Amino acid sequence: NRPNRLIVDEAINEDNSVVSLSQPKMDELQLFRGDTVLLKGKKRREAVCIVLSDDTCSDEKIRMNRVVRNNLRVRLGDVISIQPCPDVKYGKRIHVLPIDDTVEGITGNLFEVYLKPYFLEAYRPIRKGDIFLVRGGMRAVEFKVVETDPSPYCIVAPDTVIHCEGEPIKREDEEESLNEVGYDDIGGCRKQLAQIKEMVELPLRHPALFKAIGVKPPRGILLYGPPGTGKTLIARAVANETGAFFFLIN
Amino acid sequence: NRPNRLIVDEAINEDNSVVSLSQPKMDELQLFRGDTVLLKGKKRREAVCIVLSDDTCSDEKIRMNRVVRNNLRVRLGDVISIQPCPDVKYGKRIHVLPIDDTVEGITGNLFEVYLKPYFLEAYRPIRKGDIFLVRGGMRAVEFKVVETDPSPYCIVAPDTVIHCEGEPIKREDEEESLNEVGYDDIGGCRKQLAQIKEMVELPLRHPALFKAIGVKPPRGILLYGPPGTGKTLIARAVANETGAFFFLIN
Repeated sequence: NRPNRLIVDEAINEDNSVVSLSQPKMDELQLFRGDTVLLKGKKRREAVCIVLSDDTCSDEKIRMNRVVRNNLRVRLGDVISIQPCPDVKYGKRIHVLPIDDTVEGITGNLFEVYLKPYFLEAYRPIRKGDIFLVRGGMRAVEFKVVETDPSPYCIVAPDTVIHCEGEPIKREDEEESLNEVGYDDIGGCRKQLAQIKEMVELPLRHPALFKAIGVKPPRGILLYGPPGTGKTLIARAVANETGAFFFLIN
Repeated sequence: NRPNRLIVDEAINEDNSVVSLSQPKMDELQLFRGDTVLLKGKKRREAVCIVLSDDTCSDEKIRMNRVVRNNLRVRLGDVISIQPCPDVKYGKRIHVLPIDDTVEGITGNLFEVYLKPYFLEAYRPIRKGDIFLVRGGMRAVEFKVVETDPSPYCIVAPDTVIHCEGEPIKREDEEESLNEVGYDDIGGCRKQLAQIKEMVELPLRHPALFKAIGVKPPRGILLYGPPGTGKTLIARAVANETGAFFFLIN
């Protein structure tokens, strides 16, 4: 059934350009400790990252954060096809621009603050049309790659010309904002989210499952707790992670 | 950044014609024990006072009351440029006129009651356009320097003839009433004002910063204590001192 088709799960290493798999699964795919892979997903999108063995990971699941996950247009519980891409050479000219909803207030040398310490001997592989997030200046600023000289994908070299027009581009409809609330934005609810997610995993990801079976899915979930942890943020994150509709009643 | 540009801070000396500086700062700026200095600020205006040594004052700050503060049309935190002006000589004849909304109820010889004891061997350096305040007779009367013979600036000597044409003037737009509230009109609330100020200082003085930075400022502040302490007085003082708008809800 092709062992190259894996299920996207939560990541442990919160770095952008990195995917995590189990070592025994890496023994099946003949992969190495740091090979530039190629991730294909729904709606025909590719993303290039680096493979690292995560011992706490299962064989069927693959770890990746929200930044990479959204580039593949996939949610937690989807299947993606991974294949090694060793034909990646160093880049020359890379056209990149920030999004207007993340630079809405700040200005100046964004490169010195965000770009430079992000590729300072990092050799991160980026493909045309990708959106990477760099956290600096006490906020979050996203960038979308316009065009790279070794199109479509290439590895950023220390001798790579980084073009920056200085024009805050717009965000598209299908381009979900990384600035929203996800499971990587809530803590102190380890035991809670596990119970919550396993109650809303299947009935929200596969409606055909519960309608073809006699299992009765839950209709109401009550959250106790003192005002502080963020019960509002929990339900909001679930709807933005599973892709379900979100309508709040204050 | 020019070591002659300082920041206006709260005053210990409530005298109208005094500007307090730190000891080492006057050594860097070459100022004497009574040299008439020239202050410049926003809205392109000038003012003349007398520099003194303040041990409780810091190097990068300068103490001055609301009189000098309003004459430069600046608030606590604005930038001003101080410079030595040794070409200021004694005055000859000075024509000054009071404001209509500060004499309503009293009449007679204003010169002998307010003016004469106020400039009584004080050598106060006034300038055309300055608005100083004299308190006495269980009230407060505001005067505006209309015209001085040694234009523009001169020192009021106890031999200087002081003319009073007796003609009430209109109130200009940017002329904040000195009868209103300020940080120097409230007491007993030392640590209270200390906490309150630094909570609403930044978001009120620079809204642009918080709209650009990813830092959340306090939205709602509650004031405890028994009635009669002056709850409303504190709030209105902040708005009047920061230039921010004020709308009360009884």
